[PDB]
Amino acid sequence: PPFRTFSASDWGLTHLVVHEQTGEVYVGAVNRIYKLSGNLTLLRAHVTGPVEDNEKCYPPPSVQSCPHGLGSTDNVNKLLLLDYAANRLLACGSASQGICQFLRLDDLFKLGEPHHRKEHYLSSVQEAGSMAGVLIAGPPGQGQAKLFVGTPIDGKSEYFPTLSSRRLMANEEDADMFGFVYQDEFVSSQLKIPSDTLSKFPAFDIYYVYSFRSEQFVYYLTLQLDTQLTSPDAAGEHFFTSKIVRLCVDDPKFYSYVEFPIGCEQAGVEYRLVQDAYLSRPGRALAHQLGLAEDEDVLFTVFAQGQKNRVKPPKESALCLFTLRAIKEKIKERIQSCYRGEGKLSLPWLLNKELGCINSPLQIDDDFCGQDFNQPLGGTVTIEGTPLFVDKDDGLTAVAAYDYRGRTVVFAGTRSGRIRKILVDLSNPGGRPALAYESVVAQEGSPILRDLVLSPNHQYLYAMTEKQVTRVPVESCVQYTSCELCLGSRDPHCGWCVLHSICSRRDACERADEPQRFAADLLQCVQLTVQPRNVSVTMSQVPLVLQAWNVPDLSAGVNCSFEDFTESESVLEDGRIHCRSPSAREVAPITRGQGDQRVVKLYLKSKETGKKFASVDFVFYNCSVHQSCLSCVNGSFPCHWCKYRHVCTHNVADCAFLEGRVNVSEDCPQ
Ligand SMILES: *[C@@H]1O[C@H](CO)[C@@H](O)[C@H](O)[C@H]1NC(C)=O
Ligand SMILES: *[C@@H]1O[C@H](CO)[C@@H](O)[C@H](O)[C@H]1NC(C)=O
Repeated sequence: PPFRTFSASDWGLTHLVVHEQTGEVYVGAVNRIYKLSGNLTLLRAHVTGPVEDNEKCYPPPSVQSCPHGLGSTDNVNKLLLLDYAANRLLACGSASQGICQFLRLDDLFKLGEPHHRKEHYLSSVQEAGSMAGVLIAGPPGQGQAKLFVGTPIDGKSEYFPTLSSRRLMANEEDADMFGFVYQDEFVSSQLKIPSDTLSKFPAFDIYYVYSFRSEQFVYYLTLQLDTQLTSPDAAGEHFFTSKIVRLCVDDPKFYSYVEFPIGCEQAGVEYRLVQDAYLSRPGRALAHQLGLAEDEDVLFTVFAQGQKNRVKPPKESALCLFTLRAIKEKIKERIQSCYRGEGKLSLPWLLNKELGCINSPLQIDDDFCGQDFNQPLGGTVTIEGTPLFVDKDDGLTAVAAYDYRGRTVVFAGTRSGRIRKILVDLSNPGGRPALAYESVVAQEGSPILRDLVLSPNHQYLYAMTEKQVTRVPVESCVQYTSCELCLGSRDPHCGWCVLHSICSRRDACERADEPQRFAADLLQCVQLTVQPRNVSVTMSQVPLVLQAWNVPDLSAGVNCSFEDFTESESVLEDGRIHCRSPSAREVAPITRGQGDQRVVKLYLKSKETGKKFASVDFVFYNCSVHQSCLSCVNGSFPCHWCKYRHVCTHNVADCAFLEGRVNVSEDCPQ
């Protein structure tokens, strides 16, 4: 069937998110904020630009006068999140130093847009995709909600923090919105880049890709400019280095900060340029394969080769895997290694002067949220990842995943606009851990954007490009017509509903829990055999006996349908299906014309469904047309040559005399 489509205006899209319950689709974009419905039908929208502003205006002209001017410029939506507790939506733009609006859920009514404080502004960058974060509501009923936000600052370190823990009041008009959850004379739930570090390398910055809540913490995948591999001259050879970061939800002074490099390799190829990430529960399959508990989560990642460029990395990309276990371990290992006095905190950009690790007798837990020394703590060894798939022709751009009845499925967007469906398994008799079993095309010629989430019923995945969104069905099982290639494609959702003769999902096959109703393994397609397989046109209604294999309890009833000429009703005994061959009256127009023999499909039509599902080849033949003694005998099937009548027939009473019976080729006359 065709692809559900939603085009865009004259500009471009940036962010999407789905209400976990209503399945509605909120879409962030330049100047606009579209809200769609379950089938990508355009609903409500909300306009936010262009506005009169200059990037050089701190504060924006809408609060205090500015020299250097202004001019109408586009307001790119950089971040977009849902506040389920307060039933609203936060869409942060790039205009007027990046204020944020609060659109009420059910009509996008501008509930507020606080735009007059210093900490009401977030960043003056014009690029999108560099901001990310999550919300954390406190105890319900008690109107506070925390919100952890990271963004680049383009060297404007006095104005905007690069990472904070601001507050969310229930009343949007309030001026305490977006205020830091802990404020004192020196440390705040903040993290400004030192004016020193920008003095070494001018436009150093932290770009923030993904962010997810896990246990009682929040993690970020950042990408910073390398303080080592880059000379102070900021020409165009500047290299970058990807690093994870982690905080506590309950850490007001921001002592728990921690930062480890990430990457992976396969066949000696380096991958250290992060692109996208998705936090998923791995499903019972990959869980027991990896040793993880049923509540422990996993993070899929996408790294580009090398450390250069970044604004347009090279195509070669890899889909690597990091376990939440191995990360809580490398953390409790670097902060256990510190609270022992070994090494030193190693954040060359945040600390400048190499403070050393301090000894301490405190014994670290899994839930240790830092103390006033040995923080913020750096990363010494680059965390290495497990490669699942590499592609060199058509680059990878986005990722997502989920589980199906144990199995672990990975969806990956491409720069060409396709979305490959990946199955990950380590015990595959190939060694290799991932197979690209499909390549749906959502829109040729447009890179997929990194936002790529499923509907609540996990049935569809909304795939957004710059130009349009495309509701692609996960279970695209219908395209396959026969058991032989429905299960041979290796789609984990697809099995063959044997009695309905269709390739579909498991719960869509009626009564599929009873034995022999759904088809799992390739060596289990329906098989039918006939005794006898061949009969001469001279015979009529001879009783056949058929043995069907891998079929359910057919006591519901089954018919013998000879293509579309007869519909004999059958009887069932033990494991065999008895029914009658056609009468030669039915057979007559069938062989009228063909010549030597004709094969016909013996189907099994079930009474429960009414549709034919099992096939087997059945053959008729007519010994008459054969002209010589060798034409008769050497034919495969049992034909008798009547040497005295000079004809070829079946039933030997047809010969001139018995002694005219010629069965074998050697009894031919010369
Ligand atoms: C989408 O669903 C709504 C639900 O009422 C329906 O009115 C609308 O016609 C549908 N549009 C498309 C294109 O499927
Ligand atoms: C015809 O059918 C009989 C019984 O099913 C089988 O033994 C024989 O080998 C078959 N021969 C041909 C030529 O199909």
